[PDB]
Amino acid sequence: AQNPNCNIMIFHPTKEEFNDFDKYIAYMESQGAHRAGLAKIIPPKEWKARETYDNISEILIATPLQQVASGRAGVFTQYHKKKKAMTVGEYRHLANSKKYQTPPHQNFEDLERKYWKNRIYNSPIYGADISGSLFDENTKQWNLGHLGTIQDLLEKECGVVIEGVNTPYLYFGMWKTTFAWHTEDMDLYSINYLHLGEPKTWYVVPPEHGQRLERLARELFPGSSRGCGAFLRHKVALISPTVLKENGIPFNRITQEAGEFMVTFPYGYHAGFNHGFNCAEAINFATPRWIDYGKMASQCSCGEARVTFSMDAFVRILQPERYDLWKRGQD
Ligand SMILES: O=C(O)CNC(=O)C(=O)O
Ligand SMILES: [Mg+2]
Ligand code: NI
Ligand SMILES: [Zn+2]
Repeated sequence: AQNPNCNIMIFHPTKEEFNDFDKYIAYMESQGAHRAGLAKIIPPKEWKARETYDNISEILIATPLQQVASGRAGVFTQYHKKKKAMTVGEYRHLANSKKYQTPPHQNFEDLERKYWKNRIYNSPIYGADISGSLFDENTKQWNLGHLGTIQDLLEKECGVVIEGVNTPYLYFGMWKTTFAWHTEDMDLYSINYLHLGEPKTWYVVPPEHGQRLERLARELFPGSSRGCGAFLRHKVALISPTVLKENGIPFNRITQEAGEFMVTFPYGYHAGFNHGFNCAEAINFATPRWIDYGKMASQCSCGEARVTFSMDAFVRILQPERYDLWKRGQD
């Protein structure tokens, strides 16, 4: 078995190997990349996502989210307080202000230490989940606005045509903005490109060990666990690397820099934080190997997780027994 320790793998495709997206994902899996839950892909030196980022300031962040923490430094939840709309140029100025800017630091490890020590004492503002794309239409390779859709993959594998569309989302971050422990909707893959700015640090649990993370989470967030049998779908819980190590949970970490892609694999729990002002683009995708994960994905039916239009067909076709209860939670 390839990659039996479930290490995060880093790939350097040539421009020739960068032509066929599906083929390269399948290659990475042939080398065991999925066992980690996360891989990094450094694009060939000839590739670019677009010519410049000089003209993005007028994008609107209609609902910036202030991420308010509760708990202890290594075990906390966050809630999202909606703020008034602002442009990307306004948000960048705010990220660089004395109140919100990255502190002085020696290196990524020192900054990681400072994040886990001090995150809970601040409430950074995240421009998350904005429908749109920064890939130039003329970028032919790994253009996250031109990937094959999940509905087309399901139809190709299973023969059933379904409603729904599959589009990318932009994330404008600042120091200490945080993504909570989660897997993707329906345990899909995700791909994330860091277009510009400061880094993003990721933590990930191998898919074969995801249930160990879930059992710890139920212990650490006992009221939330009684409320819902899949409360990690709410995307609000944080657990530090130190707490994971104390509880013997297998995980890995890596820092993504501007110009690099990350892929998360089905049922790969992940969490992380931004180092300073940045912009990422991400989308979900599927492969033939996903179908079995989609059929077994947990679901929130308490009402909290509330998701997209396109998830309805996935539940309805892959999980018909769960459909009625899940839909009640959606409505
Ligand atoms: O970048 C973020 O805030 C969160 N991204 C992801 O969870 C992802 O790309 O799957
Ligand atoms: Mg603009
Ligand atoms: Ni994700
Ligand atoms: Zn729930």
